[PDB]
Amino acid sequence: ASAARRKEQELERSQEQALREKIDSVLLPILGYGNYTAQVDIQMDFSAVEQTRKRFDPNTPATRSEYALEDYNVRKESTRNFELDTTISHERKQTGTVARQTVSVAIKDMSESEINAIRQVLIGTVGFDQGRGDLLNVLSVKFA
Amino acid sequence: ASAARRKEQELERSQEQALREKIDSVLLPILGYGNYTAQVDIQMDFSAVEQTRKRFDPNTPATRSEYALEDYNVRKESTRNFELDTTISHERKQTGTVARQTVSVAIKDMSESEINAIRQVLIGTVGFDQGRGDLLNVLSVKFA
Amino acid sequence: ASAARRKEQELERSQEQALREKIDSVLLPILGYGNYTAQVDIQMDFSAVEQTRKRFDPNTPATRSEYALEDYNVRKESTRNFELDTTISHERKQTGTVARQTVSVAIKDMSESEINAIRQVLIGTVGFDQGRGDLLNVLSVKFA
Amino acid sequence: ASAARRKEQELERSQEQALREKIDSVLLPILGYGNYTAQVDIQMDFSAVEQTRKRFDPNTPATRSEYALEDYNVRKESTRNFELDTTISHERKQTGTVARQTVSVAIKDMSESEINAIRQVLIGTVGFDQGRGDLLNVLSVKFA
Amino acid sequence: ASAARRKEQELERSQEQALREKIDSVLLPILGYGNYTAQVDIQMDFSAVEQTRKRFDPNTPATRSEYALEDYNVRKESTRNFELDTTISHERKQTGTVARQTVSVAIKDMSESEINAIRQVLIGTVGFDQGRGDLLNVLSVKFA
Amino acid sequence: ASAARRKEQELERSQEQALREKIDSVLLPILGYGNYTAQVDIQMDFSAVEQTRKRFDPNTPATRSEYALEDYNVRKESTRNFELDTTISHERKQTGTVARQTVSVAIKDMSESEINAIRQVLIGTVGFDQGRGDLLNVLSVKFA
Repeated sequence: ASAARRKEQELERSQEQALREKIDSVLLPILGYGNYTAQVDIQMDFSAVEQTRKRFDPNTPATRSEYALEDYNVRKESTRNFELDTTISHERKQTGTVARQTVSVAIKDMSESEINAIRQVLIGTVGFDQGRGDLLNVLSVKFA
Repeated sequence: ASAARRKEQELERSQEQALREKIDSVLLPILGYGNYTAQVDIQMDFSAVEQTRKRFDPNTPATRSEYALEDYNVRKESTRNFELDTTISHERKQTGTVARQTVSVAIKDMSESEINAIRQVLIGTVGFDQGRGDLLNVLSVKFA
Repeated sequence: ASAARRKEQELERSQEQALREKIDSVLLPILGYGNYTAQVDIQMDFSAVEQTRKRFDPNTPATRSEYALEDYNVRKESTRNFELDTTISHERKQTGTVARQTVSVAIKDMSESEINAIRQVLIGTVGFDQGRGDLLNVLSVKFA
Repeated sequence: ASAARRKEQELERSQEQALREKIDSVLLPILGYGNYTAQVDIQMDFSAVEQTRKRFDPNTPATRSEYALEDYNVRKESTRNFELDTTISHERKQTGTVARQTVSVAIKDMSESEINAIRQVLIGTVGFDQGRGDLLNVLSVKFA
Repeated sequence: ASAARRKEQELERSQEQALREKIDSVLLPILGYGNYTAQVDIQMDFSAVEQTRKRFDPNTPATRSEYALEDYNVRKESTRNFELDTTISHERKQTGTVARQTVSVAIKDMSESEINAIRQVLIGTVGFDQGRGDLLNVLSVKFA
Repeated sequence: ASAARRKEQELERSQEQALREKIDSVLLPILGYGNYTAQVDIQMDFSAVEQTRKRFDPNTPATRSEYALEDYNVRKESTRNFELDTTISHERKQTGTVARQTVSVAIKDMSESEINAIRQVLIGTVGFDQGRGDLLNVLSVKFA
């Protein structure tokens, strides 16, 4: 029960560790050893979702049987059968999708252009996405 | 029964410990050894939620059988059958989701800008989220 | 029967002990050894709640079969069948949720600002929440 | 039968003992050894309560089948079926809840402010609650 | 359960490693050792989708049986049967499709034409596709 | 499950390797050793598609039985049966079809005619096809 849950926790940590390497592999040759520091956080969910969809197309009907009666003298009778396009889809979702991610970078003292360029580099280095509400902050402060 | 519950408690502590490392890895090189102190708290729940949804689309009907009678002289009769889009979803929730989290940081004596910058760094260092009603306080006081 | 109940009691004590460490880890470097004292209390419940909800959506009906008769000369007849969205939820609550918590801190002799700042630090150190009717008091008295 | 009941008695005593330590851990460094005395009492109950609730929502009805007849010439007929939201809850109460608690403190000879402050400290030290009709008295008398 | 999931994670890393070789095999002979740095990220999904389609062609009907009655004096009666073209398709999707990919390249200090040419080379070196919302950034910054 | 999927990945790499030989076998004797560099990418899918078609020919009917009645005095009655051409097709698709492919070639420094001729040679050397949205870029840049 709770034995497996702890394992899940460890997995999250692993993800963070991976990120903590990648940012280390890019900022080190450009900024320098001891002139920067950063940390990351990854939050995920472990739900279990299944979906079954069964759709129809009402705009394309096909007739199979038809009966009509038009007895004037005004008796009018009609009986028709139809066949429709059916689509069935069954989907199972993954377990462990990343929900949110936060990255913070502090640089020892910079102009606006340099910070913007470093942020642009980190955009591809990390993979920031605005759809998931991700967070990425880069700034320069005085060390001590 | 109660033997497993205690384990859950330990898990919470582990989470706090993790945070107590991350804040230590960022504030130490910028502020300095012995010039800061902080503690965290994490509160979670261990419920068990299952959901089953079965939705329909009323705006897209598809006809299958149709019978009509229009006997004037004004007898009018109609009988129709319909087919609708059906969606079935089954979801199971996780056990151990984080509900609230509190972070407090005290700095030995600072200007407003420095405190704001440190708070901004901690925002990404911890992962503060306003949706869950999280709490983060950073301030400077005189030590003794 | 009563053998397990005693165990529950011990668990509560453990919680208090944890708090008695955290307040010790924050107030000690700022106030000093022998200049403060504090105690905490945690009260919980051990009920067992299960819930089953079965909800409907009346504003979105979907028709399945329809029969109508409009014989003028004013005979009017109608018979319709409907399909509705059904949601089923099954929830099981935890055992051992914290209900109330009280914290009291006495400081050896202070200005209002210092007490307010210490209270603000303790807010994040402990995790005071007004929703549960929690209690936190910090004051300064003359020792002997 | 009566063998277990005695055990329950012992449990109550344990509770009192715990309180007799906590008040000892707070009043001793501020008041001094031999300048105070206190005793506590805890009264509980050992009932066994089970509850089963089955609630409905009358303000949100959902129609399933409907038949109508409107034969003028004024024959009016209607027959409708409804579906309602159902909630089922099953609860089991704890055994050993604290009902009332009394605390009495006597201090060797004090001003009103000092007594008020000591009472405020004891409020958080013990956890006095007015909902349960708890009792807490602190006063100063001449010893002999 | 969770044992296989971790394997999936490793697979993603492998993909990135492959890319980290290819960019190394192209930029090295043109730019030079120690004058560039780059990192990549690949995000995928592990769903399980099955589809079943059953289509009809209403514009091409074929008659099988036909009955007609044209009794003048105006009794008109008709009854026809039809045969239609039926197409049945069953599809199963893959597991592990690439969703998004980010590439970032920094070059030590360049004119616009050189950067454009390097980007064009990397377009074929990596396989950037705008349909999936892929990201590729190449820029020049001052190293330190 | 995931053990076979990895194998699929390896297969893709093999394809690329093959291409990396063919371009090496053509450009080397014409351009020269160390005056060019190139890389390729191949993306495929591993779906599983089955199709069943059942077609009719409505323009060529064949009569089998016929009954007619032409009682004047104007009773007219007809009843005919038909036989139609039926075609049944069952198809199973391959697994591992190439979807897209990208080729990039950089030549050390050229006139437009030479680049056009090299592109024309590579067209047959690789097999560029515009139907699949393939990509082939050849350009000349200054090396370093």
